[PDB]
Amino acid sequence: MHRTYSLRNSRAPTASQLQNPPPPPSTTKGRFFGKGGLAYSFRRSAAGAFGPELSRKLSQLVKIEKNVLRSMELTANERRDAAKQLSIWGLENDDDVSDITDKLGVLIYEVSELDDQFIDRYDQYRLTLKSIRDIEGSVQPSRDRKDKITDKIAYLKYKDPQSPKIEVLEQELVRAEAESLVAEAQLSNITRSKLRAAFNYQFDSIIEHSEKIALIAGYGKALLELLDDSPVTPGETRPAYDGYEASKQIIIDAESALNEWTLDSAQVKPT
Amino acid sequence: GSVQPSRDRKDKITDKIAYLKYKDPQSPKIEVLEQELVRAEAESLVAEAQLSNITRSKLRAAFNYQFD
Amino acid sequence: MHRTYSLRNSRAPTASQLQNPPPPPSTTKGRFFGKGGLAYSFRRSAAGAFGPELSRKLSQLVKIEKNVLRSMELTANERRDAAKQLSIWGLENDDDVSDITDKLGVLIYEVSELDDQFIDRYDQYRLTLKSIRDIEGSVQPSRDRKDKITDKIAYLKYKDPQSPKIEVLEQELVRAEAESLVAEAQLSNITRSKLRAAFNYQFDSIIEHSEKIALIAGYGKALLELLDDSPVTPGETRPAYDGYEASKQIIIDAESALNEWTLDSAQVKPT
Repeated sequence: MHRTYSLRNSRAPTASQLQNPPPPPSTTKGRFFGKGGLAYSFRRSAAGAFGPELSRKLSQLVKIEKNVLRSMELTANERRDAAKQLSIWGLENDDDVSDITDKLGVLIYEVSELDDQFIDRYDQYRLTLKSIRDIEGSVQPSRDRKDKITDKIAYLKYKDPQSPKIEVLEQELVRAEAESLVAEAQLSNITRSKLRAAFNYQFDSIIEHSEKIALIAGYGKALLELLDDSPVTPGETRPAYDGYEASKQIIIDAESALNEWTLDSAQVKPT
Repeated sequence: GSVQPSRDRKDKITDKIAYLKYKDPQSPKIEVLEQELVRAEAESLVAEAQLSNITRSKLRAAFNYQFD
Repeated sequence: MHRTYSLRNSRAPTASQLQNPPPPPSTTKGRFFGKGGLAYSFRRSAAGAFGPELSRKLSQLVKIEKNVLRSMELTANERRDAAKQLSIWGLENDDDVSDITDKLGVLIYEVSELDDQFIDRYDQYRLTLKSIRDIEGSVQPSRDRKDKITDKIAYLKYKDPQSPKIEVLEQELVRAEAESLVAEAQLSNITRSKLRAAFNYQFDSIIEHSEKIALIAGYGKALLELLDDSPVTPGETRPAYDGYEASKQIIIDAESALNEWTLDSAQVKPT
């Protein structure tokens, strides 16, 4: 988060924000529950009511992550349709305009397919989170039994300190305690391992997607440079278009670079 | 008789693990069930040890009292 | 109290009062019962009517202390809101003014959170007072029984000095007296211990809060020094503001000093 020490819900402008004023807030921000509907909210609340207490939060996280994946795939499909129909509109235009919008449509198609691949990786990470949820929520009943048996032992001791069940219940409490402390140890180990692996995978997918999208954007801007933005004076003829070969090579190079990209090929250097 | 259900749970869980492995060796429940089997086994072998100890002590004391 | 030997409800001016004339009395002193309402007064009176006689005063003290804590938390929340909305007003002003009022708002926010911490300590001290009230008010019925039994013994002796109940009642009076004198001894011991511990805790919290607030005030005055109070002549332009970094370091140092403060770090030296 970028907030400086102030009560303001506004952050100090960065270098990009200093370069130009930020655009006004989106006009599509309507008034609603802030999420669109209620069925997924009911699912989330059910995850927050019925599940075991100590696993309830992680089950809710898994459900919300599934919602995020659903929304991401839906918006990727919608972006694909938008690119297709944008190029459809650009078909009946100037030949230069038609070619430029067609190539932009292909680039957005690549962006959509890369989004789909990142979505598959994101679902793999979500499955890992589901696995850690499962193991930890199945290790919870050990401590549940420990708490129940210690409460029963306290109640029996208060009611009848000389009851014969005291010794056997004490052995059982010891046994659940040996079952439980070291189970906590194993749970911590597996939680650390699974969390580290899943988040490393997720961040590798994130950086790969970001770098591929950045390369696509750079190639698209270089190809936009090809577009002739010089206006033609009223009443004049249309100059001939000869950018088929240049955009031809540009899209060829974009595909070649996308094939060539590797995890080590990432040029992002954190400091 | 109260230490018996520990081995009962161990046998039930090992049967369930064998059945799950036969039905689906790649099922996600295999790992958690294996941890639970380990846990019941750590619960059970040393419980057998303690049971042997307490059985020896109680039997010796009771029979010494009876014979006296 | 600062009153000198005079009938005046006025005290000799101190060095601070000698430096400048005291401000006139507050204009918000309205006419009312002097406390605002009646429900808490009813609670206090109920504490002063229904409870055991010798514990009634301490129960009243606990109730009044709860009232004080309620008022303190309410005024801390109101001060927090005042700081927030003051900085809100200062948002639409000069950039120097905006920054200075924002940092002052953060400082008052720190004052409010320190007040909340002191309030928690004060409630711990109030709970200790409640504990001493409980033990002493539960030891009162021993002396109550002693007084009742001695009155009964006197009445029986007057009515029938040869009654057979005289001897058994005398043994019971002896027994309550052995129950009561040494109970007074134990009550004195526990009262001394609890009072000393609770008041030491309260005064430690008081001095910690005072020192932290004093450091905040000193840093705030040093930061007010940063403000450019030089007026600009009519019709002129606004000089550029460059105090972001200086206030940046000032608030950083204030936070560092607040972290560094310890009980032994207090620089107040009573003589």
